[PDB]
Amino acid sequence: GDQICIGYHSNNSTQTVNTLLESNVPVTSSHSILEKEHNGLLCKLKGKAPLDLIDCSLPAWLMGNPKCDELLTASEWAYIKEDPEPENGICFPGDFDSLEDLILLVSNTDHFRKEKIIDMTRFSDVTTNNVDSACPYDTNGASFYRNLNWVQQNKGKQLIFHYQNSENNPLLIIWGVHQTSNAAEQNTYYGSQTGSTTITIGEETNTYPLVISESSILNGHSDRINYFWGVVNPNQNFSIVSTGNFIWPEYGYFFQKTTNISGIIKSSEKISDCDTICQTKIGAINSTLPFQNIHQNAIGDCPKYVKAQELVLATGLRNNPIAIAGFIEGGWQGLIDGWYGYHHQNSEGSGYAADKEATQKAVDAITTKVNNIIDKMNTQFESTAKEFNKIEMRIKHLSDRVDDGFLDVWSYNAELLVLLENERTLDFHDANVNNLYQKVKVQLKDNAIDMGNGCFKILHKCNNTCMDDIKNGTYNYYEYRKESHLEKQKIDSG
Amino acid sequence: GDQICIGYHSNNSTQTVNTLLESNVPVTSSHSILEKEHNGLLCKLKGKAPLDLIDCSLPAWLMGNPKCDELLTASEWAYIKEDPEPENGICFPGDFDSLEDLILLVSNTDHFRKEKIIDMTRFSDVTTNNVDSACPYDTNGASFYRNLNWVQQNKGKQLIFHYQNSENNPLLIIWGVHQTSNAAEQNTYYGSQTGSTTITIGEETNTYPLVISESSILNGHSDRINYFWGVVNPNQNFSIVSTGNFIWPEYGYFFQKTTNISGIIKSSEKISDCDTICQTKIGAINSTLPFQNIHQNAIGDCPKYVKAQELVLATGLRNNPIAIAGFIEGGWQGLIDGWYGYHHQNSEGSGYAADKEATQKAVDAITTKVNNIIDKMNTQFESTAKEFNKIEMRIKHLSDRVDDGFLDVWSYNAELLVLLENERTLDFHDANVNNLYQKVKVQLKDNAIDMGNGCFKILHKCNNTCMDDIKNGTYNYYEYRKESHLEKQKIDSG
Amino acid sequence: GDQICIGYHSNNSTQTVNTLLESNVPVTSSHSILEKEHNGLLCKLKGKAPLDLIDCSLPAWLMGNPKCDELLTASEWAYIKEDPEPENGICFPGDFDSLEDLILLVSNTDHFRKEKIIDMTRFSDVTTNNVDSACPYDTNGASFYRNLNWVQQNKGKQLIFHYQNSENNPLLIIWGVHQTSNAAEQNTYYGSQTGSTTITIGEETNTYPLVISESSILNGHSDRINYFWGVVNPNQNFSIVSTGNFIWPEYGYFFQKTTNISGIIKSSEKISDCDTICQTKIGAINSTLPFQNIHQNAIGDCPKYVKAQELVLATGLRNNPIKFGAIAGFIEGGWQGLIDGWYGYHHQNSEGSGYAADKEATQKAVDAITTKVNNIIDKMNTQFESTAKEFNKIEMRIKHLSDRVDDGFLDVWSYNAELLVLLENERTLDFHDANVNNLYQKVKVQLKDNAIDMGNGCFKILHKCNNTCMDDIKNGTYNYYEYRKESHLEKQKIDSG
Ligand SMILES: *[C@@H]1O[C@H](CO[C@H]2O[C@@H](C)[C@@H](O)[C@@H](O)[C@@H]2O)[C@@H](O[C@@H]2O[C@H](CO)[C@@H](O[C@@H]3O[C@H](CO[C@H]4O[C@H](CO)[C@@H](O)[C@H](O)[C@@H]4O)[C@@H](O)[C@H](O[C@H]4O[C@H](CO)[C@@H](O)[C@H](O)[C@@H]4O)[C@@H]3O)[C@H](O)[C@H]2NC(C)=O)[C@H](O[C@@H]2O[C@@H](C)[C@@H](O)[C@@H](O)[C@@H]2O)[C@H]1NC(C)=O
Ligand SMILES: *[C@@H]1O[C@H](CO[C@H]2O[C@@H](C)[C@@H](O)[C@@H](O)[C@@H]2O)[C@@H](O[C@@H]2O[C@H](CO)[C@@H](O[C@@H]3O[C@H](CO[C@H]4O[C@H](CO)[C@@H](O)[C@H](O)[C@@H]4O)[C@@H](O)[C@H](O[C@H]4O[C@H](CO)[C@@H](O)[C@H](O)[C@@H]4O)[C@@H]3O)[C@H](O)[C@H]2NC(C)=O)[C@H](O[C@@H]2O[C@@H](C)[C@@H](O)[C@@H](O)[C@@H]2O)[C@H]1NC(C)=O
Ligand SMILES: *[C@@H]1O[C@H](CO)[C@@H](O[C@@H]2O[C@H](CO)[C@@H](O[C@@H]3O[C@H](CO)[C@@H](O)[C@H](O[C@H]4O[C@H](CO)[C@@H](O)[C@H](O)[C@@H]4O)[C@@H]3O)[C@H](O)[C@H]2NC(C)=O)[C@H](O)[C@H]1NC(C)=O
Ligand SMILES: *[C@@H]1O[C@H](CO[C@H]2O[C@@H](C)[C@@H](O)[C@@H](O)[C@@H]2O)[C@@H](O[C@@H]2O[C@H](CO)[C@@H](O)[C@H](O)[C@H]2NC(C)=O)[C@H](O[C@@H]2O[C@@H](C)[C@@H](O)[C@@H](O)[C@@H]2O)[C@H]1NC(C)=O
Ligand SMILES: *[C@@H]1O[C@H](CO)[C@@H](O[C@@H]2O[C@H](CO)[C@@H](O)[C@H](O)[C@H]2NC(C)=O)[C@H](O)[C@H]1NC(C)=O
Ligand SMILES: *[C@@H]1O[C@H](CO)[C@@H](O[C@@H]2O[C@H](CO)[C@@H](O)[C@H](O)[C@H]2NC(C)=O)[C@H](O)[C@H]1NC(C)=O
Ligand SMILES: *[C@@H]1O[C@H](CO)[C@@H](O[C@@H]2O[C@H](CO)[C@@H](O)[C@H](O)[C@H]2NC(C)=O)[C@H](O)[C@H]1NC(C)=O
Ligand SMILES: *[C@@H]1O[C@H](CO)[C@@H](O)[C@H](O)[C@H]1NC(C)=O
Ligand SMILES: *[C@@H]1O[C@H](CO)[C@@H](O)[C@H](O)[C@H]1NC(C)=O
Ligand SMILES: *[C@@H]1O[C@H](CO)[C@@H](O)[C@H](O)[C@H]1NC(C)=O
Ligand SMILES: *[C@@H]1O[C@H](CO)[C@@H](O)[C@H](O)[C@H]1NC(C)=O
Ligand SMILES: *[C@@H]1O[C@H](CO)[C@@H](O)[C@H](O)[C@H]1NC(C)=O
Ligand SMILES: *[C@H]1O[C@H](CO)[C@@H](O)[C@H](O)[C@H]1NC(C)=O
Ligand SMILES: *[C@H]1O[C@H](CO)[C@@H](O)[C@H](O)[C@H]1NC(C)=O
Ligand SMILES: *[C@H]1O[C@H](CO)[C@@H](O)[C@H](O)[C@H]1NC(C)=O
Repeated sequence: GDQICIGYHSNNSTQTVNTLLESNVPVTSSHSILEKEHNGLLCKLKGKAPLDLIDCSLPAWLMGNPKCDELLTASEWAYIKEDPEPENGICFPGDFDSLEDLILLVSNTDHFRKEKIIDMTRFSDVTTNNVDSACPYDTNGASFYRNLNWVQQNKGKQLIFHYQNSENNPLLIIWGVHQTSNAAEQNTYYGSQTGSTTITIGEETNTYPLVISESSILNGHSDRINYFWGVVNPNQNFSIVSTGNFIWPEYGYFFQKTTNISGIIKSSEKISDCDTICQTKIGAINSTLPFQNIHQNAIGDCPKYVKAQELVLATGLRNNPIAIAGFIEGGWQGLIDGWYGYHHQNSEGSGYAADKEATQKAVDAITTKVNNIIDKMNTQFESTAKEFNKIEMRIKHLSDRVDDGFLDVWSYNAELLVLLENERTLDFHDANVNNLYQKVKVQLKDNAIDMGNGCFKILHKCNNTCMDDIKNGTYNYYEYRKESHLEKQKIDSG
Repeated sequence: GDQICIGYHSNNSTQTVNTLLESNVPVTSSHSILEKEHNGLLCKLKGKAPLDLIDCSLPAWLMGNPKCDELLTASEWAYIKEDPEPENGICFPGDFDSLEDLILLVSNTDHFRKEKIIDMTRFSDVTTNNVDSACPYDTNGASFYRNLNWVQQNKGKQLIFHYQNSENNPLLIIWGVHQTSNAAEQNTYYGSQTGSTTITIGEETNTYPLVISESSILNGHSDRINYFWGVVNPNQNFSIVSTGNFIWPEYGYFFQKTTNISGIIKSSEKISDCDTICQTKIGAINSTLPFQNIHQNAIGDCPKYVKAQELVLATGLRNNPIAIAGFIEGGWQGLIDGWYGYHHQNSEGSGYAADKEATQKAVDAITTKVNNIIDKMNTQFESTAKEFNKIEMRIKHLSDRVDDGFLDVWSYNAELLVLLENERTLDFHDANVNNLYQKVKVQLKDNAIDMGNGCFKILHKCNNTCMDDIKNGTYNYYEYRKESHLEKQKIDSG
Repeated sequence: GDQICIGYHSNNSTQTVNTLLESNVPVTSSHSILEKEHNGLLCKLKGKAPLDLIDCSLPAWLMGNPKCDELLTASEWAYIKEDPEPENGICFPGDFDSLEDLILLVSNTDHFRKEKIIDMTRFSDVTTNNVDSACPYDTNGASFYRNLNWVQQNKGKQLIFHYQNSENNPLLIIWGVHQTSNAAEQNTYYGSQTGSTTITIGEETNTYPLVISESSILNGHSDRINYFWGVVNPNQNFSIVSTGNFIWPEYGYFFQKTTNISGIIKSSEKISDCDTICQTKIGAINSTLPFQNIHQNAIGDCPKYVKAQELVLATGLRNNPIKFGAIAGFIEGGWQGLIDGWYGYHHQNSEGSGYAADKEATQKAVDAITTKVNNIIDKMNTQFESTAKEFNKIEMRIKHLSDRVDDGFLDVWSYNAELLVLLENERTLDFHDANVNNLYQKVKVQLKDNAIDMGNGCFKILHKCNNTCMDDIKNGTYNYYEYRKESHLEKQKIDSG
């Protein structure tokens, strides 16, 4: 008896997937949508180099700690890379005001250029470019921040200065305010019990009255110099009126703001010669997969952070391999050139044949599904600027629970997406196999006995042309009716 | 030979949809769930008018800048509409404290009424209602904020005032503190080198010591008047003790808070004669669709912001139109009065007929699906109050990434929702058509030949009563068995 | 004529569910994924007891208001339970600085121990342990915070103190700064118009200059004592230099930080003898269900807050039962008579009739639905939930940011949970239909033309089919050829009759 069977592809794969309904289902192929790779690399971001602060803190670098390299040429950077514990920080003790807000402005810049803003020689009856042993060039020297000019010996005299930004870029300036320890120290340094400074930027007034007060000794100092900064926009002016206790913004930085705030990547590692679309402090996430379980904080074009161990989409078929029987009893290791197909038996021989059209149709559909799940993750620029000052822990906690909130959303949704889609993909394969089965069944009608195992017992001699017609949907029922009827009669007696 | 076919509706639609499996699939009908219309209108919000500040800033209007229209009668508003750069702002230079917090309180109010709080005539040996050329009615005048009474010539004398809020609404009061330029100016205005004010609201004490300091000249002023505000709750008291340098809250506003914070809409446009459930600064989003791609910031009962270009749900069938064949080969342009139905062929004639019951059932199901996807988007009141002071850029950044976070959540989920639901809607239609096919098939049994094209070749004369019985599920197989068997015999040999 | 039918379970259930396509569909069984119970209970959190402040505020308890119970032994707590309006708060009027940040540190602690930090007798020519009628032990008395030592009569003299934390846990210290009303009061208390204090913790300097200023009368006081706090880490030092107007941190608390910030639960209720994985101020949420509509704010291992009134997953079948007498199959509805499974058979032959469940198909579907329900629940594996969402009174804009963050997540979870249920219910019902149809097809392909498909889910068998024959069909071992002849002959009678 000639036979034609419907069946599907099996293989040697050990891969499994989970669905909403079933766990650890063996499948012929699958595809991960979760980026998990740790490489520990620090790279350029979208072809743009980071600023390597070496062993200096950002304030130390900005203010020009003598132990920190000077910015000689116009530069740019995608993010800032800083050591977790810089050797060279603020050398003369004092607070650096609003560092977090400053980071927002300079984390990603397109032009960045140091320029002399003030001719310090224009002031009379004072000393300039003063130095201190707390800020040495190297072992035992005495120097100071390059950009910040410590003026002394005011003797209560008022210095007046005005500046106009006639360039096309905003100007970043940083200055210092000297808090002396006692009246004696105040006299030694300035020769008067006065020393207040008002610095005005645009319409904004900043006034620093003389403060004399003892503090604990840090780096050989019971006194402090507190640091502040401001931005002078194109065509804006700034002015200074000082009677003492002031560290002048002799040098400043012209810079061009960017739209995408990155932040500071804190790492001991050095910058490698590599490029990534997404960067973290423990490595690059150089991947367009929609999810990652590598790190909560990152910068650039990044997958969503989730806590999943894996997210594997089924793509292939249930891997349940079995005259040969058909799809009802399992898959065919022997069907090697497609997903769904046929096996035939007649006088001329036997063999497997793939349904190329049905296979390709399903391939396009599953590929479209996976690509949709991946490509629809079109994200906002990811930032790592998530710091607040030390008296703002409540805000940092809000920042933390915001990220916890999104973490729980993406984790749950990604996890359920995978389980649901895997269930459907497997049903989709079954529906496709059943369709080939039905297409054969309705062609043969009562010219065949449905064996119930995915195969048909044909009630007439069916040569290779006949087999091809069934597989091609061009089988003529009437052409074989008579022969089929005669064979059926014999069956109806035996 | 009599025939009955199962088929479905095609039409002239050019609409396409995307599914998880396929792209740009032609369908007979579809429905957008994404609001995209730009109208540029500023409207009432749920029948409630906004406050139009004209060309004044909110502080200028509240304090009663002479160039700003006075609130003459009690009012209310759903939101505040302010020019992006108001012509009339703070006339006497100084800072307005905590504007952002104030906006939370007065952006959406149910009552707002000005009332005189202090009889300024009760104070002796001072001058009141002082004016200044920086706050003119117009060119060359000298006037002042209507609500704020500038007291001078204290000569260090202590003024004492107490007030009890015996109304049921909170009372908003705004005051000013004069920072003079130098001792001489302090003398000219107050006749004493003293001038401190303590203002107490409920259990809260605010002390404003005398500050004398030069600032840069703004509008002819090197001195400053800085503005502060407070809220005196129902049955709370406030009191003032002042020796000078004080601008008194002669007038204040009783106001009724609402639960739903809206905010300030910044636009040059005027308030039009329209009404919307959701408003943005570039136009109304007067729509109950679950998503919108119009603007990140909005107020009211609003769809979620997404970055999608379109979100179109399939509602109708694949629009793939094809003696006539049935559903296997495509849809019927000839089936005009339903989604699924039949075509029959007999001696009495031929024609199309819709399955009304199957069509209505599917219509109800799809209507339910679309309405669920829309109506389940039942949202919290949307606010545009997302401002922080200029020294809080880190918090504004937190606010920005929060919205970036939700934008990415809603965009990805809406996009995938549409793709998944479109796939299922198309399969739903296939399943319904297949059901009608099976229902005909199992009635006819071997009284007909399944032609494999969605049509049946009936082996007996099947009149309109017979055709109706098949479509109605009341066909009697046994009634036509004998006649059918005879035709089959001719077939099993012929 | 012998018959075999394929059908499914019905019962007396009145439960309904909603799907994307249909509303209020009666089903034989279902399962809620929404925790809705209000119990008003305050419990231990994961076996860890809360700190009950009784009728005291957290600052009053920390500083040792005499009317508040003293911490006598080392302790621990999962969260802090405070009355909404404590009777005993700050007795000497003044502001308590940065309470919100402090809460982040002490809301959940593993060791917490009061210890004397400063020997106050080391200071000469001053008075210590000063008291005030605003902080009494009882009626008409005068006392003071136990932990805070009010030093007076400095007479401008500088006191100096240095301390090193030589223990293994951080040290919380709390101090006070006296703002006097006027020069006369300043003189009465300190005998000098000076009184500034500098307190240094590690490298962090805090200076509190003398402020003399009148305020309104609160609890009989026009003056103020303002409170501040700091944390001295293991091996860190702190120091104090004061010339007056200072209330000293004589006692402090050693404590061990935890990773999971809980917060303050505000309630009038007392602590019950119960245990919960998630707690709110209106009751325990002792449930691993993925969603809850009980309260926006909670602590612990908690379901996500949603605004849904209900989220009921279908588990069982459409409960649409069919109206001796011929019985139809699945096409016309379910079987009240099928009691031992979800899907199964009904047969009729010469030996009798009866219902029988398909055990294998029932078990397979039960495992599948159980897996589905458990996935929807167990994948909700959440970050520790916190209720610390407070900011100072001059920070309403940040509180508003916090509020809209929560509104934002509320809208996400509500919409997604609601649609998850509608989608999954639609699919669960289709899943049952597909399983029933599979049994139908398996019988059909076995019988072939040895039977007439009646179209109601039943087959009229064209030969005598006894109990062995019926068992074979149900077991998939029916032999078509064994009955072909008899079936064909019976078909002949039909093709003429
Ligand atoms: C940024 O700062 C600059 C520099 O000015 C400051 O310089 C500091 C060093 C400090 O001393 C500070 O006090 C200075 O203001 C601002 O530009 C200045 O603006 C002022 C007006 O505010 C101009 O003053 C004018 O000076 C004219 C005389 O000198 C000019 O012309 C001379 C030839 O005769 C020439 O030799 C000289 O070098 C100058 O070029 C004088 O004629 C003017 O008198 C008229 O003033 C008004 C006219 O309407 C009227 O009231 C009066 O009766 C007279 O008719 C006037 O006093 C300065 O010239 C000008 N300095 C420079 C170098 O340009 C700048 O102000 C902004 O730009 C200017 C050009 C104006 O448009 C301003 O309105 C504008 O705000 C500051 N920029 C900002 C953003 O604040
Ligand atoms: C808001 O302020 C009002 C107004 O009073 C303030 O007025 C300012 C101008 C300023 O000077 C401020 O210091 C004032 O307190 C508060 O109401 C006042 O409350 C005080 C007590 O806090 C009452 O004082 C009493 O006065 C009684 C005499 O007045 C009554 O009789 C007269 C009839 O002609 C007339 O003078 C007046 O209209 C009253 O009808 C006097 O008998 C009392 O003596 C005994 O009282 C207590 C024992 O209870 C004891 O301390 C005292 O030694 C005596 O034994 C007492 O001195 C004021 O009468 C009262 N003023 C008015 C007009 O009501 C208000 O306080 C709040 O309301 C009152 C009614 C009380 O319940 C308070 O407990 C409560 O806090 C302030 N509101 C708030 C929330 O603070
Ligand atoms: C799925 O897995 C099975 C293996 O588990 C695999 O079938 C195996 O294929 C290999 C060859 O790829 C066969 O290996 C042979 O084993 C015989 C003994 O049984 C050896 O004698 C053979 O050795 C000769 O040939 C080798 C090269 O073919 C030479 O390297 C060697 O020197 C000898 O000349 C040979 O190794 C193995 O027998 C089969 N096993 C079975 C049961 O078929 C199957 O191919 C996998 N499926 C796919 C698609 O990969
Ligand atoms: C932290 O405090 C310790 C303890 O010493 C201190 O004790 C109190 C009671 C008071 O008398 C202080 O004046 C006294 O310093 C310091 O340890 C001391 O170090 C200094 C030298 O810097 C020395 O004078 C003491 O003898 C040391 N005492 C001992 C035996 O610990 C800390 O000093 C720092 O830490 C030490 C480990 C040591 O390496 C020292 O060099 C270092 O500076 C104090 N820390 C600071 C910076 O204040
Ligand atoms: C700043 O970051 C954004 C990330 O949103 C970048 O915008 C994306 O750019 C590419 C093409 O320019 C697209 O794939 C995305 O659709 C864009 N997203 C959006 C929201 O427009 C942007 O290019 C970045 N800017 C720079 C200079 O890197
Ligand atoms: C404040 O805004 C909220 C939006 O959340 C409005 O509440 C909705 O209003 C109607 C009935 O008032 C309901 O259909 C929605 O379900 C409500 N949502 C909630 C959470 O209650 C509310 O109407 C607004 N308040 C006013 C008076 O305008
Ligand atoms: C702090 O809270 C977290 C909440 O995530 C707890 O971490 C969970 O621990 C339990 C078992 O203790 C696991 O079932 C979860 O998988 C953990 N969640 C995650 C995402 O880590 C943690 O145990 C808590 N710590 C303490 C001391 O109770
Ligand atoms: C990141 O991806 C790009 C594009 O695939 C590739 O050229 C580059 O080598 C990748 N970098 C790393 C770290 O592999
Ligand atoms: C807003 O919608 C309502 C109800 O659909 C409608 O009546 C009204 O015309 C709309 N307003 C605008 C701005 O068109
Ligand atoms: C139509 O169908 C119903 C049920 O299938 C049947 O009861 C009714 O008699 C039919 N209508 C006619 C006119 O026969
Ligand atoms: C349901 O229906 C009737 C109502 O009383 C009852 O007699 C019958 O036993 C019930 N069925 C079951 C399963 O209990
Ligand atoms: C909380 O759940 C646990 C575990 O199921 C149980 O032992 C305990 O009784 C529950 N507590 C409450 C509040 O009922
Ligand atoms: C195979 O069968 C067909 C159908 O009858 C016949 O026409 C044809 O000759 C046969 N082909 C060959 C090559 O034997
Ligand atoms: C059509 O044919 C059927 C079957 O013979 C018969 O019962 C019925 O009367 C006929 N209908 C009409 C309209 O005559
Ligand atoms: C029932 O019928 C079968 C079918 O031939 C027969 O073999 C068997 O003996 C009968 N069963 C019994 C035990 O009566």
